[PDB]
This record gives sequence, structure tokens and C-alpha cells, in this order.
Amino acid sequence: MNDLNTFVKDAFGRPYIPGSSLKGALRTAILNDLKEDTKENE
RNA sequence: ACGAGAACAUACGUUCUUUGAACCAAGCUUCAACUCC
Repeated sequence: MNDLNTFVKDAFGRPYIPGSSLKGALRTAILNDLKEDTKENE
């Protein structure tokens, strides 16, 4: 009935949000033009 | 009964002296620990 998923923590065991997460969020927000933006978008 | 007989082209002597396989150059670029029920 219980299966816990915990938050990401650094080596000191004190949590933080990595910057790749926020860049993924802003990339999802910016890319509301057409889905043509590949892995060499400047 | 030879323009012949006898006679080492031999002795000595460092392929050696000086000389950076160097100079320049981000293991980096783009990525949501995630979706479904």
C-alpha cells in the first residue's frame, strides 16, 4: 500500500532541484512553436 | 737459363661536434528521473 519515491538530494543529504530540471521546464515552455527544434538549436 | 730476381699500397686517424618532437586547442555540444494506469 506504500511505495515511496523520495526527492533528489546531493551528497550531503540535503535536497535541491538540479538545473537540468528547470532547463527542461523552460524548454517545454519556449518550444510552443512547432516541434521541429532538435539537438542543434542555437 | 723469361728486362729479369727479391718487395703486403702499407703505417697513423672516434661519421664525430652543437640541437626539448616542440608550439597552439574546454571531452565538450544538445538533453526535465520521466510517462501511463
